[PDB]
Amino acid sequence: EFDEATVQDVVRLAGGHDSELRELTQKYDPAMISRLLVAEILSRCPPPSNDTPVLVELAIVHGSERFRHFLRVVRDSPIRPVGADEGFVGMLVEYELTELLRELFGVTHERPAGVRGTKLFPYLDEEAVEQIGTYLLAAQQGTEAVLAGCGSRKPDLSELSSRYFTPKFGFLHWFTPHYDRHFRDYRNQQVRVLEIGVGGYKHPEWGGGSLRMWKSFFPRGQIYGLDIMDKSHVDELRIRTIQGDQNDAEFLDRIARRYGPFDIVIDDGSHINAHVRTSFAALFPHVRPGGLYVIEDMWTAYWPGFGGQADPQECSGTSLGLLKSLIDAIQGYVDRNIVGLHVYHNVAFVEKGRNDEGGIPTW
Amino acid sequence: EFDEATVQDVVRLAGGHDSELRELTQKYDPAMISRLLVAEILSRCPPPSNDTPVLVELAIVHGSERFRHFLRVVRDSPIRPVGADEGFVGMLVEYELTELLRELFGVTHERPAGVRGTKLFPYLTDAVEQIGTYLLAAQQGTEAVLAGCGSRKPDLSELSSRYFTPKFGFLHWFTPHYDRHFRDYRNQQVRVLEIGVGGYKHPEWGGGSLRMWKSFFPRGQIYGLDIMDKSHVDELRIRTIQGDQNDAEFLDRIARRYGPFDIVIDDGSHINAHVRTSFAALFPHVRPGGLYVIEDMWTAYWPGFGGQADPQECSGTSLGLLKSLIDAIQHQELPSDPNRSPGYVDRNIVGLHVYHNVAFVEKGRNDEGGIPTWIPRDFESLVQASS
Amino acid sequence: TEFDEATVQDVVRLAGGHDSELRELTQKYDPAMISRLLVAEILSRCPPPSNDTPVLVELAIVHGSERFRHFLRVVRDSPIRPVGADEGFVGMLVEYELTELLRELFGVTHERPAGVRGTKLFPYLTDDEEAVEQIGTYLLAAQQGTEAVLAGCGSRKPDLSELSSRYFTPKFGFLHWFTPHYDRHFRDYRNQQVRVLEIGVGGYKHPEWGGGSLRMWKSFFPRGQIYGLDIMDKSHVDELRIRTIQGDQNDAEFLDRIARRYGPFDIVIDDGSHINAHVRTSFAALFPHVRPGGLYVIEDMWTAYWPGFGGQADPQECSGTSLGLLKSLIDAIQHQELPSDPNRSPGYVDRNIVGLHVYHNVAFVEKGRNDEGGIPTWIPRDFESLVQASSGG
Amino acid sequence: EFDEATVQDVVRLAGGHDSELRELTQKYDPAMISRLLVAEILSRCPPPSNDTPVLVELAIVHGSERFRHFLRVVRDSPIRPVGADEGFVGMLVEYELTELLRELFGVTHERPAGVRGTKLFPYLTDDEEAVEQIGTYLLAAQQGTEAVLAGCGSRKPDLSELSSRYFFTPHYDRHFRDYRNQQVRVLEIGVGGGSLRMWKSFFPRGQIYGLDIMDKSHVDELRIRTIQGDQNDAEFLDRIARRYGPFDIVIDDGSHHVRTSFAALFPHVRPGGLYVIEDSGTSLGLLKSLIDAIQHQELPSDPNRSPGYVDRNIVGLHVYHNVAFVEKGRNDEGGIPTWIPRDFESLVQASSGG
Ligand SMILES: Nc1ncnc2c1ncn2[C@@H]1O[C@H](CSCC[C@H](N)C(=O)O)[C@@H](O)[C@H]1O
Ligand SMILES: Nc1ncnc2c1ncn2[C@@H]1O[C@H](CSCC[C@H](N)C(=O)O)[C@@H](O)[C@H]1O
Ligand SMILES: Nc1ncnc2c1ncn2[C@@H]1O[C@H](CSCC[C@H](N)C(=O)O)[C@@H](O)[C@H]1O
Ligand SMILES: [Mg+2]
Ligand SMILES: [Mg+2]
Ligand SMILES: [Mg+2]
Repeated sequence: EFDEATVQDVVRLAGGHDSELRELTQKYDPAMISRLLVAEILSRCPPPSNDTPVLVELAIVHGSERFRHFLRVVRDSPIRPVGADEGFVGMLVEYELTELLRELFGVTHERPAGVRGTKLFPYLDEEAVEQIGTYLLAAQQGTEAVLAGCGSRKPDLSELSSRYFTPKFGFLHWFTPHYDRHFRDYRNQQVRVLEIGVGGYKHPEWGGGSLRMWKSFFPRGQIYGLDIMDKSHVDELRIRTIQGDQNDAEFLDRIARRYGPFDIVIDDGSHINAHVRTSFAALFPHVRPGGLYVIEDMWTAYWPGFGGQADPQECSGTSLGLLKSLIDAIQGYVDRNIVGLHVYHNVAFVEKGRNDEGGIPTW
Repeated sequence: EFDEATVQDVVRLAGGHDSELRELTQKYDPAMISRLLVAEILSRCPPPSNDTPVLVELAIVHGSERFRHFLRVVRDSPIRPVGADEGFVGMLVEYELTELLRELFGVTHERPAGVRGTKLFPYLTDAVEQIGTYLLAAQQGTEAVLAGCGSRKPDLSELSSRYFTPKFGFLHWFTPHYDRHFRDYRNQQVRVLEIGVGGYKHPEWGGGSLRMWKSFFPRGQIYGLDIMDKSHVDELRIRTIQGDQNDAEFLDRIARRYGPFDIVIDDGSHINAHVRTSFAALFPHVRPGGLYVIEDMWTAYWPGFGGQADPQECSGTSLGLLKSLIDAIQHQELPSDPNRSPGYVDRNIVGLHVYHNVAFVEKGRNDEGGIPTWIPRDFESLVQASS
Repeated sequence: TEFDEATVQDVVRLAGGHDSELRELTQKYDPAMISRLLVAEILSRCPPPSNDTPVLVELAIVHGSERFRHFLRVVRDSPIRPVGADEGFVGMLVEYELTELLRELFGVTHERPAGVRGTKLFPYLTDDEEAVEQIGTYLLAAQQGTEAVLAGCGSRKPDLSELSSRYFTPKFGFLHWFTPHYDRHFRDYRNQQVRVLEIGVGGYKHPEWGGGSLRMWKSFFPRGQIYGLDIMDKSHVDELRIRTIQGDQNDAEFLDRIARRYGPFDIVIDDGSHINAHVRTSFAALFPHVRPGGLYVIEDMWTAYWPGFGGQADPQECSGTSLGLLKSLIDAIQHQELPSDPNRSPGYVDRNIVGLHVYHNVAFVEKGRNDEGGIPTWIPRDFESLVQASSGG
Repeated sequence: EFDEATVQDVVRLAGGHDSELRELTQKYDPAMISRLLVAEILSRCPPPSNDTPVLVELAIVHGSERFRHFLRVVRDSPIRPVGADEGFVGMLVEYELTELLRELFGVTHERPAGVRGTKLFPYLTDDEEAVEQIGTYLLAAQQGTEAVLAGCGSRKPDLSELSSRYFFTPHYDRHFRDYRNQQVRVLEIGVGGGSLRMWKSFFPRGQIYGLDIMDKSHVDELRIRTIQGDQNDAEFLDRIARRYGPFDIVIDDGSHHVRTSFAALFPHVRPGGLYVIEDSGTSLGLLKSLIDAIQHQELPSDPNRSPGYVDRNIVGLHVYHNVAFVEKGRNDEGGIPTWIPRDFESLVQASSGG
């Protein structure tokens, strides 16, 4: 329900100083921004762990206005807003709108206190005693889950991998600690991230796990997912899917001009060797200086059914032949703009930037 | 179970270089060390999220020996060892003994790969229906076990929920302050004393915060003091001690036995006199560069805890102590006096951090020197001297 | 001089954005003027050179078809300054895209070990008989000169203690040992477009001395604006990102005026008169103008023990001292734990302090919403009752 | 001057808790330890900036013992021990012996205060004659103390500054800095011994080894041992690696062989360590093959072929301009399972649910 350009503008202004936050809250309706922040919060919350269901009241305040959201918190259900009559309110959490903007989407130092207000058992007589023993722990656990969603603490990619049912870590692959190392320093930037391959293939429901992972990892980011199949059902706040073929260089240049430039591009697509090579040539020019191009699953370089060759020395048309040529380049556009190559099992990271430093007179 | 002196020695040696790791494995029976590491791993694992129970085989290798442990992993149950046949084995995880020691108890950089070997569905003969049933569960179960085989910093706020301790989420909001002050100690072989194990007179309750410090400090030894017997809490790297925090003689005995402490935390009776007695007796047993923490100063204002409703009538309160520490930090700035001489606390405090219901005191040599004589002692004279 | 304050701040704001903001910037402003602004910043940012032999480092700032060339004369004991192309031996050519230099100096960015610039050693050296002797003469000087210039072209965190000895301030080394505390408390703000107000510019009555600490904060906060308040005139200290203000720190109405004009502040430092009344007046007047999550800093609380600054020799008679203030802030932090009273109303400070850090001669006060809630009435208010209510039988 | 085995033991013990620090100081003469710590300090000190020559007295206390060292600190001159009457004492710095051990060689958090005592102008008496010196020795005593206290800790240095001081580096910093609190063993092949001093400075708890064909025993100092021999003799390389290793880091300068030293020395890099190749067509070929080594578990199964040592032991490769970093570790994650299809269309069908 939120305009993408608007969300991007809110995130841009949130990263600013007091004048930008003020500009933000005058440019847009506060009620609308509050709804946007709650939608963000609900996606950021970890899974609840309390057995007894509780409500956490989230009050967002701007000037004279008070926007109240009653959140149902119980294990095995995602946190959702419900009516005030639908359960026991264990906690009231109050935020100033601009403070919540800073905590969610700002460029901020860590703030261990003073970001909000809290009032325990806010509407609590007869049962006064009995109510404590039933909801005390559940309210502690419910509140912790909501407050976790109200900030920008760095999550654990390996855990997100299990949570969003993506195979980046835990069975087939062990990519996430490499992703963490290469990606974590970008987290306060308003990144644009493009992943080739949303997941689920031709099945009408599956896919998007890795997109949800990047959204969670990059609190200020916009995530784009390209897939040959329609993935419109995956789209949500800060996640856009695009339908098209990674093997169409012209089309890639087109979407890169509309949505770029990209801080990060990830290839987890078809895994056809020619596709990997086409996508790189087409998209590497659209990676920002200081940005990254990632290729997953180079294993197909050894398999003819993906356009590979079993003989590792026959690498001329494979993803590994590309990586090998990137080594030559480091020591054409690509040649002039690569400063680093990181290779791990089934994943490689390419660092973009002018390869122009340390020049000497050849004589 | 496992002898405390031995556990501490293992951790000491595991923090060294190759020669220390070799000394370790030659000094102790490899089989015993493996059981120790598995006990540690069991407490270290996060709660699993897989609905279908799986086994993760952990194989620990040393020389020609191979120690096999089968861990049952399922949501809502603690991870536990079982026999080989007591489930479907979704993953084989293999460690060299010395590598697992480094990963659990070592002083080590982050290692994103190469610390172990993995074999998915290790005993599956090619198997179809088994994929549908177990792939996701194997992935999630392995993820939980592997988290327990490393030293990744946990979230104290989350641990508070998990271990049922009031440090964060309802009554209190301490954990982010603890994180800031404590996280830089995590690669040290810390000794942590908390006064107040929890549960009071209840026969089973308590120890949540001790379990929390154990998780946070992968190389630490945790001690918990309580007036009530808390022997049921004791586990690897956690010892409870029965005694009275208001008994200075006893505190000194246990400090000599188990100290010196890098960290002391008072979360005890919250009687103002007790807080002051414990601080005076235990502050000398805090290491230089260490911390003394006082929780729940709220009782300063409450007579039923020895406090006073008037914040100015603070001479016997925990806040009165904290206020006096400010003067202690500044003590070298007092005008010259041949009669007066600085006390132990004066000479040994270099920082005070006060937050709502929690305060951190930095132990260290307070000997920077006061403002020299030649700097004028009135405003006007200072202005004319600096021009 | 040429660089309007609102312009500098706008440049810094846009530099912190993504590609669309960097493009917006270079379209909003003349690329040549921006390039001049960046060079002015770079000259202030460079460390002292160590090379004995003077070299030229050519900094070329490229934007589209335009190439803005600056020849920087670099030598030990002299401030790096622009000279003519022919006024030395060019040891190194350093080349930046305009938008890339903007990101590096004023942006919010991850560490980039490579790929931010191009360099060419001895760019104009002709293959001659003199060339061999010229390489012997200039090789070391070229690398040392380049190091000094490259350090000024980035936002790498400086050592605070080093900046103390460089700009001649007593924050560390002899009288005081403040810098490691300042580093601990200030380093997490370095990404932000901070506004920092320091009361007490330095130099006192002397018409030349002072500004040392202000230059220290400018260097430490790459994206910041620094304000210095002093009763005396300090107009000579003013430079890019540093403004001085003339006035009394003990005049509350004036403080509220300047805070409304230049605030709100992420950080306020009191290093002024050290008069006990002045510290108290300033805190009450300026604390409301510290941003939530910001810091109020008090230096030199040693004068609290001395009548000549309105202090008292007896530490117990602290009602009017800076130490008395710090003591009361502990109660302010704890105020929600007070027994309820209909007539008592929590004050502004009560509601807005969330932390206090006290070190020898320096204290840091954390501004934020103090509204965690006090211990509920239904928690027993005596130890024996607590034991009973917590033992479940 | 100081026995190598002893230095390593001191460093090992200093990295422990209280019981190790006490064991250290009861195992060795405190006077000797003090002299070792001073030697270390002098090598860690940055170049002084003060024009006026001043003395900094470093006093090291252990029980009844008090070891007093007067250090002349002047611009354009290295800091050295002198007598008390060889200048003006502008500052007395005092450390507990165990505290100095921790600060220099310990595994410790950053401690912004309370690690020492300091007394400015510790011997200046009277008032009328004192004013004269205060004006001339104030600025110098601040700059002189700064330089000494800088050498008294384990703060990370700037490799770029070190590279000029001892007559590219940002990549070294990236990959090396996480090792700094470990008692590392670093071997550099190809040795003036400027770069060995750089690594000594960068790794405060480290032992550095430099191999060269020339005799470079004049480069040897605390925590730096040079080794003479042939780097093309693979047996020799294996021999010295067993003797002095295993190595957390090996640095191989290929410009002045690389395949030979890599094959011989890679097995002696610790798991989780680094093999570094600086600079040339034979170097590049090796780097490219290391990609296949990383990916070796993805090869189609072959009974006649079995993975080599390198295949099983490389887990990462980082290539930059003129330098590459190879990560040693167990490469045993498992290849893609047989039951995953080996052509695109079959893969699409098998993971589309219907
Ligand atoms: N030629 C092509 N162009 C674009 N997408 C393609 C393609 N061929 C296959 N794909 C898509 O690439 C996806 C590979 S699976 C991606 C997995 C996902 N990144 C995750 O981690 O969960 C499939 O969904 C498939 O539909
Ligand atoms: N005089 C005394 N000496 C030691 N412990 C005491 C004491 N009086 C009370 N206690 C103990 O202090 C504890 C307070 S509750 C401690 C809670 C625990 N730290 C947690 O965070 O979960 C109770 O277990 C009580 O038995
Ligand atoms: N009432 C008042 N209001 C504002 N400034 C005052 C003042 N009384 C004194 N000052 C100024 O405060 C300064 C104290 S010295 C400041 C030192 C400087 N902050 C540094 O660290 O380098 C003097 O320059 C003096 O002119
Ligand atoms: Mg993949
Ligand atoms: Mg408590
Ligand atoms: Mg001062």
